[PDB]
Amino acid sequence: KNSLALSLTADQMVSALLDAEPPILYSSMMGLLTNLADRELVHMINWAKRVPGFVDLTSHDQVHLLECAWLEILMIGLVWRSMEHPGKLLFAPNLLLDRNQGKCVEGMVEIFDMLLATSSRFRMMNLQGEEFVCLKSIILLNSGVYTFLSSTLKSLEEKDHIHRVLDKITDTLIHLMAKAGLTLQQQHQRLAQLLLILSHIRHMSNKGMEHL
Amino acid sequence: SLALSLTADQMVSALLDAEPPIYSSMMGLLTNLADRELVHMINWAKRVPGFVDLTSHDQVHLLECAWLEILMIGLVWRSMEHPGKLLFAPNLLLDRNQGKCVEGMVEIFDMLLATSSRFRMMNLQGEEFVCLKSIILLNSGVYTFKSLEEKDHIHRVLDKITDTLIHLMAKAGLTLQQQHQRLAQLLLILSHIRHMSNKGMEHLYSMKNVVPSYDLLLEMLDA
Ligand SMILES: COc1ccc(N(CC(F)(F)F)S(=O)(=O)[C@@H]2C[C@@H]3O[C@H]2C(c2ccc(OCc4ccccc4)cc2)=C3c2ccc(O)cc2)cc1
Ligand SMILES: COc1ccc(N(CC(F)(F)F)S(=O)(=O)[C@@H]2C[C@@H]3O[C@H]2C(c2ccc(OCc4ccccc4)cc2)=C3c2ccc(O)cc2)cc1
Repeated sequence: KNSLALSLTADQMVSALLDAEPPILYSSMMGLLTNLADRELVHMINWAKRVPGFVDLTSHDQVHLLECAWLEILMIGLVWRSMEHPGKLLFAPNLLLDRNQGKCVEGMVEIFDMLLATSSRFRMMNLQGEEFVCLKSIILLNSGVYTFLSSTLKSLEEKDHIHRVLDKITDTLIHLMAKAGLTLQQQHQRLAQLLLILSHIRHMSNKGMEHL
Repeated sequence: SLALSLTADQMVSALLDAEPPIYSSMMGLLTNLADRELVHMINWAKRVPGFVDLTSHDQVHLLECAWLEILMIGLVWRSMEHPGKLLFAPNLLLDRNQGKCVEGMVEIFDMLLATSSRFRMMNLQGEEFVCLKSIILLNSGVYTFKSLEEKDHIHRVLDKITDTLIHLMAKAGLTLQQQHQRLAQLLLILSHIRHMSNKGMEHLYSMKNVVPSYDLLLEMLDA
């Protein structure tokens, strides 16, 4: 590579991610969600092109990452919006839903409870917006990386590049924590807690697809 | 909890001590093996610091959520020194093409193999492996369960495993930047393990074939 992305400071990485953030959009229940998600996806495509390192990949690889990540990204967005609304999911400012409404749809209450659990966890952790954008990028680059067909040298160099950008996001995350005054022990602990939640996000996403 | 008061070196030794033993129609063979492994897993889980401190409901929930990921990461670890092959048992080493005998298995096999090479490329150590495996047990179920105090305890043990992981890396001579990076790479692979597990279940359902139930998990816990 000649990647401008690998040369960014932590502060530059955050600013670029903050700049790239989509707006909050306004809203059958499946109909409402589908309408919303559809409109969100257009923003997501455009947002992904602005995640440092993403455009350095081939189109096949960009699309693979997006195909693998799109629901988790929708989901983490939802969770972040819902944080200051305990017991409720803020799909849109004009569409705030409690658990019991998840019931109207087959299999959805389970996914809703999971979404709510993730929201409280973030809430208990006092997740910051700067952390959130970092996590969302991680999901984009990480979710798909392990399932490109891994022969062609090209395909091999794409994975290394992704692993490097991710190490940059890790560093970025650590820097925010350091700047926020957290000790080293606290820094490594919070980093672990954050990344471990991504595994629950993956699960929610898979369960969702299975229900579908 | 005596469990939360362990040093990093004590945590590793205790995890190393607790490690289950490694021997094997193909679905029959694998099911037979996995079933026998599960009994050992229950035993091993009781020895993961913090696990017994939980109620039976919570222990069973964690196991129900984790059992396949744990079987899978064990398989991956065994297979590391056998590139292109999965070592289900010392008498049952399988290549990609044999995954094909079962509908939908070759996909999961390719994923399993990918994970194995990644570990191989990262030079994953046994001390790291046991830490990751414990993380999977405590983490996979925690988000989907008194019940409030159970989660804090689990979060505390997990912070201990994080610390333990960092300590091994420090002792191995890695810089701070390198430490935080390797920790992240390891934990990010857990997300792929979760996915493999879910995909597996999905394919299993798509192909009856009985799976371990909550009930079955609770029977064994009680024995
Ligand atoms: C399409 O894939 C789907 C895969 C899973 C599902 N689920 C519902 C269930 F199936 F599990 F019940 S779920 O996992 O619970 C998922 C959680 C939540 O409910 C789902 C739903 C949703 C619905 C339709 C959709 O259509 C997207 C789309 C775009 C373009 C064309 C057509 C459709 C995308 C998401 C939510 C959501 C919407 C916007 C957000 O910002 C965040 C969350 C639905 C379709
Ligand atoms: C049972 O759930 C299943 C969920 C997934 C599947 N797959 C096959 C496919 F369907 F995807 F093709 S897979 O993802 O490729 C999975 C990878 C690997 O091949 C499968 C198999 C296995 C088979 C039967 C079983 O029964 C467990 C059991 C125990 C006691 C009572 C009832 C059941 C558990 C695991 C492997 C394995 C076995 C022992 C290890 O130490 C490590 C890995 C099969 C059943």
